[PDB]
Amino acid sequence: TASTALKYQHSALRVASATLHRQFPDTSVEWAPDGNVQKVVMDTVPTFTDHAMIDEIARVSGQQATLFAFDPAQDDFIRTTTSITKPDGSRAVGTNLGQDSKAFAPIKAGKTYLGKADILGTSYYTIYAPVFNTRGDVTGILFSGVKTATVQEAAN
Repeated sequence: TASTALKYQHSALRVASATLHRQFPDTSVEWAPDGNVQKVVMDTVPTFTDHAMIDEIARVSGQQATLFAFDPAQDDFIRTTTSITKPDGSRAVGTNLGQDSKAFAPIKAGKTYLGKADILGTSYYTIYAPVFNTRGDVTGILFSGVKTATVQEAAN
């Protein structure tokens, strides 16, 4: 169900944030008293040639995951590594979040978006968490999500 899938996204973000910190030890993850992720700090979200980390996060969480980098010249976020694939089988690296995404305005305000969102034409249940640097600027996004059709096929 919708509420069940959205509630699960908190667990997927814990998987993504802890794995990110192990791959990049110079990052920082602040955890809330209840064990959920509070804040992710990464000064520079890099470009990726190897995508084993994001596929590990996808396999462990059982859904999809993405790390965005903020491009100030575009005023948009670029998928630098992701488990999401295009219809031709290629990795959806290099695509943008888009200013029309429901996660765009919350992320820009430094807020975490939890709810439905469209990703390259497909509807998902998502969580989008902003990635900060040590100066407080929003430098990226840490995302996890599952296709609504996948949630629905299990209910069907």
